[PDB]
Amino acid sequence: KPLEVIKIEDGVYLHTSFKNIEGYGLVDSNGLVVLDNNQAYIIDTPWSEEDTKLLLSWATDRGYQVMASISTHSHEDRTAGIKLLNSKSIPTYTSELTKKLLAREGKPVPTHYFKDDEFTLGNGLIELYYPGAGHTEDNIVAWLPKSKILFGGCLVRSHEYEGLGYVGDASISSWADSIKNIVSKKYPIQMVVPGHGKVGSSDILDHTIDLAESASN
Amino acid sequence: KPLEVIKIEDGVYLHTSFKNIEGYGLVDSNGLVVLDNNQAYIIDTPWSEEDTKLLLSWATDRGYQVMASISTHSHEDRTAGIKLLNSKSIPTYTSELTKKLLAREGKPVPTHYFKDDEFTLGNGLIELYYPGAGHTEDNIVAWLPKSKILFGGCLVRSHEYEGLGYVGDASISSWADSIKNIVSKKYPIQMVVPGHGKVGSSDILDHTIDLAESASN
Ligand SMILES: [Ca+2]
Ligand SMILES: [Zn+2]
Ligand SMILES: [Zn+2]
Repeated sequence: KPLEVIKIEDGVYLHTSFKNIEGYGLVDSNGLVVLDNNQAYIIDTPWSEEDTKLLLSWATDRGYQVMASISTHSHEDRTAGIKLLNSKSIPTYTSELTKKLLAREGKPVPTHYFKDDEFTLGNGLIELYYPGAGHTEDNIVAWLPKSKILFGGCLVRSHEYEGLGYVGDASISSWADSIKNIVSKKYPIQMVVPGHGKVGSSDILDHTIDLAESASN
Repeated sequence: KPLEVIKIEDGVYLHTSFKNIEGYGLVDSNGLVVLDNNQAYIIDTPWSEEDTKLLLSWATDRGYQVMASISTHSHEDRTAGIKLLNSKSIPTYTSELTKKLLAREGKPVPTHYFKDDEFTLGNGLIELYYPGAGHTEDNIVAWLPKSKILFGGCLVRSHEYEGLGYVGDASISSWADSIKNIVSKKYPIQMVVPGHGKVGSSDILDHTIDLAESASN
């Protein structure tokens, strides 16, 4: 089931990738395309090279110039399209840690990376922040000042999950602290976009804190 | 986690393998190892070829001889190990339809197949039967009389669930009538094994019928 792209705010589109996993069923994966006039920025690649191809087609069929992607942590559902973007000379970004994690796992690396706990993509359009470990040791979040959207990636859990998801790379006892660090930014959050599941409100943060503290206990 | 095998009756061992990551996390999937003396029959392979190897190694380290496997539908959670067993000259069985389906999606095929709605494996150790399309167009069930244990695969759910999993390759249209047949066999059921989740009892079945209206309505 191929890639779906839908407008969720002015200049912000939710892109959703799917798999049919035999034995489980339908799973989805979210990222964003953020536009700045005709420039397009990808927050997380679709889950596969093929769906990453469809996302670029989506952009070029609309005449958008894809300027860069940013991936929120090293897992395959965040980075599967980095290699294809690299072959198209489209700058790809992760944090330094995510990049070095990919490199260690023998995966394609972004051509660019950022060193501090905060960075910007699109010259202020996208604010990135590392709040601490949770879902992974390297997970970062993206704040969109204009649309008032926090892309939480997998550090956040949508309202239809009651588990933290895959925790083999997780720091469960760190996670709730890391969400509080996001809370401390006092972002005027209108919408939180999780890496999987439905978009919700700032409520998603509290729901994630509950999940983490309960798992940590 | 790697493979888990645990005795659930005399000469029967529930084997559980685990598929990872997703937005969901760990999911289990069950098959059985059935022993007649030192002769072992596998009902459903593990979910990867790596976990299949371990199930075999598990078998061989105990000086059991693996006689055959049977997969209960074409799905990878039922059939992923078929490639491996073939390479060990261990007979692999499915229904004739399941083999053609496997062939049809270009997947490894069993070396053996039965053609009618029923077939028995291992001098009465296992009876197989095709009750109709449900979970998939091709799913079958297996029954053990000595250990009084039913393996239902994904044609049945697990009380710990109220859903059904993927229903696109399915026929909820057919499902309900694909499962008013198993109780009529009048197996003395001590134990019922779904393809996913906790081992249950003969309370496990009826369940699946009302779940198959939920989507048929
Ligand atoms: Ca990237
Ligand atoms: Zn992840
Ligand atoms: Zn199935």
